[PDB]
Amino acid sequence: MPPTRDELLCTALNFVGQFAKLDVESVLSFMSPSCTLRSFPSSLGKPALQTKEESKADFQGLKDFFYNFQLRVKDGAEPVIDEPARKVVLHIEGKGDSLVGRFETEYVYILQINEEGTMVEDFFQFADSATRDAWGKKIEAHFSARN
Amino acid sequence: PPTRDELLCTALNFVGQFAKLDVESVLSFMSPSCTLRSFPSSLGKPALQTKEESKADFQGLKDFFYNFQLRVKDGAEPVIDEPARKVVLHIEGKGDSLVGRFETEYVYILQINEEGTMVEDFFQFADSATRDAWGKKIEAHFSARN
Repeated sequence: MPPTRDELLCTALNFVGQFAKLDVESVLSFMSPSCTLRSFPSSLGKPALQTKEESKADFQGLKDFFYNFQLRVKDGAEPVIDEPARKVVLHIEGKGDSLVGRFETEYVYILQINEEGTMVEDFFQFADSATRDAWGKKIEAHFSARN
Repeated sequence: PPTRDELLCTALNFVGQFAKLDVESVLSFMSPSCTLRSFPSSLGKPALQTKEESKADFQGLKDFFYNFQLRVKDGAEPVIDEPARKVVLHIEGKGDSLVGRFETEYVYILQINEEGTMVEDFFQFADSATRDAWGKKIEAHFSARN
């Protein structure tokens, strides 16, 4: 039996809740081995697509640079669920206290769940590049100063 | 209720109106109650605005672009919540503008009315990367200005 609307939302929001653990592996453990990570908007030289293996560095950085961090569905933003496709669309806010101060960003996640309803097999994110890139610059200036 | 493909056709036709750069063709496929929700917050736009307030930004679009095209980005399957009458699309926008060649992209989430004919909620999440005076991203620092 295919996942129900409720089962799809459960797996998607369990995936989203793993980011706050800042432990690298809890997020990765909700991605199937063949999971495609897609990261938008497109930018020159940046790959749109990543393997699960390639994305582990990203979760390593979350751990290393944040005292705390949480992803949450924006209040009032009802999930959009394509039950046939096993897809959950979420308007997400990420907020945390980092090495270089407060970080508050947002995203659209589109999560495709596997047939079993247990893992994310396609992880689309559309990032708020203004805040992401600004924080990235602060991280670079911080490490450049530590030397 | 509106069908999957029925919601899809209405959504894609709404996206198709933007190239007209005439302000009114887009508004005419929105409902009088239709709201426009613009994200991310970093771009400084209201999280909520009226159809009337939005006519200003469509007039901006007309004045900014000589030509403009909105398309579903290649290979981006639409995401359709049939009971909610919502269509999620990954959109690319390209055109010749006052400051030159300009390209951007969005996620649209379009809620269609019960008749399956017009847009009742227009959610967009735009590319917020900083651009230089000619609309180019930092990675394009050395490319020709087109």
